[PDB]
Amino acid sequence: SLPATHELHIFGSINGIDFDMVGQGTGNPNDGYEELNLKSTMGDLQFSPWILVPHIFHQYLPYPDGMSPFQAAMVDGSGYQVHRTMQFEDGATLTVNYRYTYEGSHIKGEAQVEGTGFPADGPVMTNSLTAEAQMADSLTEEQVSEYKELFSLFDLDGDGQITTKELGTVMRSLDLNPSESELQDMINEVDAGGDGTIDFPEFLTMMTREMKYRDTEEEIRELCKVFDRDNDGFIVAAELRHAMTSIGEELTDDEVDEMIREADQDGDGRIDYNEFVQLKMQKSGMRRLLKKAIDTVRAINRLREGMYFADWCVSKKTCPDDKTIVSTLKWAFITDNGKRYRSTARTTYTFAKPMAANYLKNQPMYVFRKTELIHSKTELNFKEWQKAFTDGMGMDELYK
Ligand SMILES: [Ca+2]
Ligand SMILES: [Ca+2]
Ligand SMILES: [Ca+2]
Ligand SMILES: [Ca+2]
Repeated sequence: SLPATHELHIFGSINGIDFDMVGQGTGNPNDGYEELNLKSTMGDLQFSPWILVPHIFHQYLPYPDGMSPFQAAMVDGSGYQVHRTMQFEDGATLTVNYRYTYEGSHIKGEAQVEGTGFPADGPVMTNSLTAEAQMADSLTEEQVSEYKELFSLFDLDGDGQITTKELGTVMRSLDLNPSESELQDMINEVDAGGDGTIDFPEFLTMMTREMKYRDTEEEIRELCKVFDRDNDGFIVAAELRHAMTSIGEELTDDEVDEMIREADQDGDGRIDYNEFVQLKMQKSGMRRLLKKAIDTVRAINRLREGMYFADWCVSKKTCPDDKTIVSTLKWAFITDNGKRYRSTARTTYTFAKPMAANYLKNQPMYVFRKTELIHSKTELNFKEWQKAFTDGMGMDELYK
């Protein structure tokens, strides 16, 4: 029947550098959690150990309504083989092939890897991928102030706690329409304390966290569309005023002009997207005010992108015939320098035995996953979490 422990022999080459790793792990067939330890049998890793992620056992994955095809095919002994190709933003490719054997509740996996065309000075070969960038948790006194100011705007009474009702109030002034229950979900995500509210430290964590799919620049570039009410690509006095009024702030004509000249870095009279990104990225009364309006939008949004758990990677699985599942995902690692390094994957599962009827009817499935890696030169500790969801309207949209 179902698995409890596993091992992995993963080997092959990355840009013609051979590697070989073995180790033992465990996991839970009821919630899809796994953990694995691996060690090199063949020297120090000469490339980012992160390229082995996510490749380093869907037999641990349950479906909403019972076993997944992956478990069913373990339980009855009939098995599946796996082929995965992953294409990287910089032109590299990686192929992995997998074969499994079962002895009761223990899985032995064999994974053969081939990656090529990683640029010699890119993040893979120069060991620059990471869990969390350099910069992380480093704050100037100015950033600490801005964050305290931003907290104040949310903490309406001044009691040092956010709470659902205040987040509602602020979000309403911004012309948003969250339900009680959505407010509940937003707070819960960010409330490590468990007291059903958001204090400054939890808030500063939410503001500082590196999101898997956006770097800070990309996040700010996104917010531009919001300030630019008519989508001309410029942000004008009338638009600065609309923005300032929703954060309860006034502005004379002089105050507005100052705000423009402050962001205006080519003297034209207009604020474009590049200039708007620059003002936020920098390092006077009016500067500070604008940055706060920008960050208010960033905050709301970070609060929304936590609830529909979108720091997870989302896979789309379909069944083209009764012995095949095809899964696709978009993937991102964090670099040292604070960037995202991106790729797409396609994985094909070949089953020996025709999949049961329910699986061929309930397609696509969406599977959300989170991984973690800690590594040395010779040794990795890996963890994965997984949850499967059925199709619904606009699932196929969380996925994109
Ligand atoms: Ca309060
Ligand atoms: Ca709390
Ligand atoms: Ca405009
Ligand atoms: Ca300009």
